[PDB]
Amino acid sequence: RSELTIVPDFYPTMVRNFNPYLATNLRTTTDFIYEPLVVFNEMKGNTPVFRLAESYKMADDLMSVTFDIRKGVKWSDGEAFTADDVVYSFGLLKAKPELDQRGINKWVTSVEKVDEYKVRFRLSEANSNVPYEISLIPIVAEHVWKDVKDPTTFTNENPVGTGPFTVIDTFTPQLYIQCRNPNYWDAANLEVDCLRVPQIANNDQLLGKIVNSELDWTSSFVPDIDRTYAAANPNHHYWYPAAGTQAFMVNFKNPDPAKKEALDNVDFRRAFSMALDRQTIIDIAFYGSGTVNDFASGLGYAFEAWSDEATHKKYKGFNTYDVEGSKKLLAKAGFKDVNGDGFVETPSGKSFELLIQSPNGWTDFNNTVQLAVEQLQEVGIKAKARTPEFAVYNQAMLEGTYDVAYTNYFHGADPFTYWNSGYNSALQSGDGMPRFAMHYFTDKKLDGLLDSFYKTADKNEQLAIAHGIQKIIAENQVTIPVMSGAWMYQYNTTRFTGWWSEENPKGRPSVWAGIPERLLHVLDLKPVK
Ligand SMILES: [Mg+2]
Repeated sequence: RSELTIVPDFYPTMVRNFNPYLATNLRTTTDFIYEPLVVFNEMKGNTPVFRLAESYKMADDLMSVTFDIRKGVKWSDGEAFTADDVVYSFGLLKAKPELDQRGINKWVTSVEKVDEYKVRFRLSEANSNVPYEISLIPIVAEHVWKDVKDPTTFTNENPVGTGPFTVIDTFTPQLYIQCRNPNYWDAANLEVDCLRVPQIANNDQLLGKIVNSELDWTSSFVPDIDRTYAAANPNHHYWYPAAGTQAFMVNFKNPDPAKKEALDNVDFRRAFSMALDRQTIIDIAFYGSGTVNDFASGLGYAFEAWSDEATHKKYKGFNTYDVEGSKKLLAKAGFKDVNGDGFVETPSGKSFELLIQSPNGWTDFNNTVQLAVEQLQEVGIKAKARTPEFAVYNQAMLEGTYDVAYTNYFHGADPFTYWNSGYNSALQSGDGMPRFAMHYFTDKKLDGLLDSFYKTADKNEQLAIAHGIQKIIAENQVTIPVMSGAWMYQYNTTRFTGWWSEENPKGRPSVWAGIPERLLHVLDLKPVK
């Protein structure tokens, strides 16, 4: 039989827990045991890939959504998968909200069995993103769990599942083996017979195994990866596609008129952006785990499927390392070294220095700021690194006293989480607001576009909305995007082929729990033997 050796997580020892609703479970439970209704391929525009459902449709008013269940799907014990399972599972999370790890109860007010193979979700808000959120919620077997005395402690050690790997073939403290569902609805597509899951205590133990070609699918940091791993074996590969954006935010409402003269000037923001060497920041501060973000809108290569490439290309030159271009733009904009001290003054002739902050102890951010300070000095922009404690860094943004700040941003499946949290002016005021929108650039058309993004279920309309957002942010160079993080991923072609890669970039490739596309990925693999 073909065994695929995977490492979704580290453990000090294997504890047999396949309850998909508990934080303490094994990280091969979701997707591989409990298959979703739909897997959203987030890298491909968040396009739905229909699995246990064959379709869904939102109501015209976006207040409900129906899913058509695929007929002929079996649980691993042979019983039919039906709407009863979906209704049961959402009812369990409503009754036991400690099992609702994602807070789906906020969005779904009720779930209706329309017929044996159709379920209707009634929603608390007109919101076309709720199908995506629904897709993340594990669906368990009503005919089993109805008999479970306490689902919040149930370890589910003999799981009955819909997904590809439900058979607990081997379970020991050091290793478990999870073998193919003998009733799998998509069995013809599944060529891997079992997941082999070794107990690995830490990243150093993983390193020794991966360089010896003992693993197939991993998602860990590998030091010196090209020399020690990738170049060492023609079967050793990796692919680190772009994840979440990180950027310098500038304070458009800086109280200091000299600093405001610089920061509230689009040519200055573009020159600041051209001074940065993003790839060197990624290589030094982030150990190589990232991708340059050269989108003026911050969209990033994670969401290239959403990009208007005309807009990206028009402003990409302002977000590329270009020392001579940076100096030329500063001069054209009137930022000239008038006193000869090596640094540019504002067009009105005022000296200024930008205080660039990141949180104390966040070493990767701290090193990014220091690198940026040196890069900015090369074009004549006077900057100093500051490392206040997080509460002070955050307060300076909430109160609008900071100059420039380096920050990351929330992760989302589409560009809305980044663009809304990072730019909606409604998030610049109020009790409890986080830092992410506190550049104090305001555009009410931008706000309206964001507020409309999930008020349509038409993807062509959403793409048009995204393109309008992208244009507004890019043409104003609102922030200075630096980099995108990495979906960490290494793969071995010794025993299997079909892997996703830069040459075959079919989706997010990581093996982590929480990556629904790992189900699609394992269905593309083929044993060499
Ligand atoms: Mg000067």
